[PDB]
Amino acid sequence: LHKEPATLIKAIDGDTVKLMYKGQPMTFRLLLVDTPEFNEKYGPEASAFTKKMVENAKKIEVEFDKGQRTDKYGRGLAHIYADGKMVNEALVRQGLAKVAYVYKGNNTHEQLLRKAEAQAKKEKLNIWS
Ligand SMILES: Cc1cn([C@H]2C[C@H](OP(=O)(O)O)[C@@H](COP(=O)(O)O)O2)c(=O)[nH]c1=O
Ligand SMILES: [Ca+2]
Repeated sequence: LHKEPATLIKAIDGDTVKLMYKGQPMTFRLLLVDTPEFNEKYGPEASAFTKKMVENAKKIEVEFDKGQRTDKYGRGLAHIYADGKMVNEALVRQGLAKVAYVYKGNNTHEQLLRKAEAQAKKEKLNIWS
């Protein structure tokens, strides 16, 4: 896999963000995770967490996996990095997302994220509390 540039347009929620990619506005849905909706328990904390991570970043990068790059809603499917740190993994590590939506072919970082989830669960963080 490889990282490509993007710039923030707007934070949306825990697991979606609007980025300019190849000079076009796109909504990205983070691979391999599920954050609670804003109206759900931990939804606001997830949203805030992703917001801070992407807004404070000097450098946003997107990393597509080997499979489909857009979902059925037209959302980009990617790993998103903020100054080198993967948002997807950071959410899981903090107990603010569950590993989820692991589809064959877009699962390169699955075991990395599962490892993070195990550690969040051990620590009884957030969702796992
Ligand atoms: C993360 C992800 C979601 N989706 C689709 C599956 C779900 O369809 P349904 O809308 O039919 O439930 C939806 C979940 O996204 P949200 O968690 O953002 O709602 O997004 C994919 O198709 N591929 C993916 O990799
Ligand atoms: Ca969600």
